[PDB]
Amino acid sequence: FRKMAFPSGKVEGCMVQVTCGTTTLNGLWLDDVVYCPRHVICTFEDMLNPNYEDLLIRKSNHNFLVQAGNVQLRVIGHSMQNCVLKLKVDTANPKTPKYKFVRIQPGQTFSVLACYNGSPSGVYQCAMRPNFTIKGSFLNGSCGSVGFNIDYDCVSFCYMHHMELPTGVHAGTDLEGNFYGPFVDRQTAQAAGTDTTITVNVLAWLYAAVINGDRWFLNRFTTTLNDFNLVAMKYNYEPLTQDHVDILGPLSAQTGIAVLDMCASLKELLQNGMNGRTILGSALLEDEFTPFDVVRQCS
Amino acid sequence: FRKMAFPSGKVEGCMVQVTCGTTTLNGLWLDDVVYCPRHVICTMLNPNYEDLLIRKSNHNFLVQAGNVQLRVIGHSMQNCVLKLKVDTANPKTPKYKFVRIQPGQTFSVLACYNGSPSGVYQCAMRPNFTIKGSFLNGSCGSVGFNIDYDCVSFCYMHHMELPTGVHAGTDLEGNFYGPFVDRQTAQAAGTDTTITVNVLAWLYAAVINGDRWFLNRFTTTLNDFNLVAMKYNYEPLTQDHVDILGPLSAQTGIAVLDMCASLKELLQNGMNGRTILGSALLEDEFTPFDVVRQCS
Ligand SMILES: COc1cccc2[nH]c(C(=O)N[C@@H](CC(C)C)C(=O)N[C@@H](C[C@@H]3CCNC3=O)C(=O)COP(=O)(O)O)cc12
Ligand SMILES: COc1cccc2[nH]c(C(=O)N[C@@H](CC(C)C)C(=O)N[C@@H](C[C@@H]3CCNC3=O)C(=O)COP(=O)(O)O)cc12
Repeated sequence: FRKMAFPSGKVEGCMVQVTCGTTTLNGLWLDDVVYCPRHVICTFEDMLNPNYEDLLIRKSNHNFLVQAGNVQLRVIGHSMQNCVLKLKVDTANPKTPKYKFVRIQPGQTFSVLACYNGSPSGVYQCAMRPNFTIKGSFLNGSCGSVGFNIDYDCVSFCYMHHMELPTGVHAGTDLEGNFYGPFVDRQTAQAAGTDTTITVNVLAWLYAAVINGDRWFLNRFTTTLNDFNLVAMKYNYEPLTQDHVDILGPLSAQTGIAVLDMCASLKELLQNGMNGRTILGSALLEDEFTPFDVVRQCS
Repeated sequence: FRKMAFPSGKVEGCMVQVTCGTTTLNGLWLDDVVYCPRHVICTMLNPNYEDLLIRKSNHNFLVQAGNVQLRVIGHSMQNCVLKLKVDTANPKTPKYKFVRIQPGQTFSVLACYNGSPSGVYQCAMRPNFTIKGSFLNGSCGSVGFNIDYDCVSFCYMHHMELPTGVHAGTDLEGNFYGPFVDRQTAQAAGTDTTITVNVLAWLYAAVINGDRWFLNRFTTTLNDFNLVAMKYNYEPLTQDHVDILGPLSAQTGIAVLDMCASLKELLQNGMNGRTILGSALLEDEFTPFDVVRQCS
């Protein structure tokens, strides 16, 4: 059981380079529109307080250079949707997959395709933290990289990358250009709210560990939903809902460990620590696997 | 630092399925050859692969890209891989090479089932020539690779899950990594060791990021370090390992043998609760290339 990303080939065919003035970043080319962060239209004098509609009215179509590989695509239009710039081009992307734009919930996971100068560099799995950051791996020039999920040939795009907080975590928007979290596309040091641990995911991951032959953390005891939630809130864990209990159903069905039985195991791990033992190789409780992630991989 | 795979699209375009009788596995379609594990021809406790392949003709092999059949016009065996010549050159063939990697080297795995990609993740080849994968029935023939300047270097084809749950396989010339054989038998790997060259890379990563309390005023010979490292279940360093630490050594200004003396102190003295890049455990699945990848 490993942190597994989706195959990224359908996304790689959509990545292009967008340049305006001195600024270069990555864009997503679907059919005849290129999506990229709007701060590509920006110079130094506005980065503390850019009036984006005012900056965009002053740009022409020819101010935008879009490159797909060596080929240049001609911009025939432009518009802005929140923090995302939409550049209409005169060529459809023939590699456009079946796709949707989705806004994910905190605790859900997605694959990031890290790109630089329109060229894909790496792929890895991330979770939308409860404080709406993601713990990613992004360097200078990674803006416009996208995160996505795949099911039955449909790519659901959920994240476009915009910024790295002083603490090294990352922030961005959905593909309608709305930030996850309280962040803003201005050149300032921004702080996130206090993060918490994704409780339903830690439980899913404990179930994955039992599916893969590890049981040392289980115990004889059980707890009520509310008593577990009291202890979990004490340790800055998100609350566990009956919907989460339902969603864990299949995994408890497979292993024959009732959800509130596994909650008792987690409560002991939280109150006692792991004592140097490891679960699935980790010395830390892992919260970036969803129930679906576990099921889809283990079977 | 993340475990980060290479983008998989150039390899996705080369995955097909190969069926013999009712056994289906993954194959790799490059130009007009499809490579796959030879045990696709098996019905297994100790196959006579030479004798089994004599009873097989071109028309016993069903090669499909999706649901499109590619006609087999030739077949041969090279070690534990089957090579099927097909009548169509793969138009998505990337620039490619077959390479045999060394313990410690990392690569991306594209886990496939029935010729269809399922996921991608990074693996490290352990000193006992196993990898810590995520593979189910139907995954044999999935490949591992590195991508460098759009050239895909294929280094791994998947064959086997050991009783302990780790995995074993061949290079693309069909030679197993490790002492394993492609039989339906419980095989045990040798006792594993810590990948020293990669721990050193990780210490360099820490230094690059300002975390350098562990550096000291001593140095060591390679031989002295290796004899001590073996006593702590660490792999000995080779000349090639010292060479691939060069770029990180130059960037930090810390000599490789100086960094070996620093690690030697960590092994004999432990961590003392202090952390290195956030943890009390030393990480051994990032190569020097992985480190400069994620730092620059
Ligand atoms: C005083 O200000 C600060 C103080 C303290 C921390 C700070 N952090 C940021 C920030 O992150 N700012 C965004 C731009 C604003 C307009 C949203 C940015 O820099 N995004 C990067 C990706 C980033 C770059 C490194 N790792 C990434 O993930 C692009 O890729 C586009 O930038 P470039 O095209 O390369 O100029 C500003 C800032
Ligand atoms: C009694 O013997 C044993 C005892 C204890 C442990 C054992 N382990 C194996 C083994 O590994 N056997 C190979 C076949 C031989 C000929 C090499 C195999 O099963 N490979 C899988 C991938 C595997 C499947 C699950 N996870 C994987 O990694 C394929 O994919 C091809 O087989 P399939 O037709 O697709 O099922 C035999 C064995």
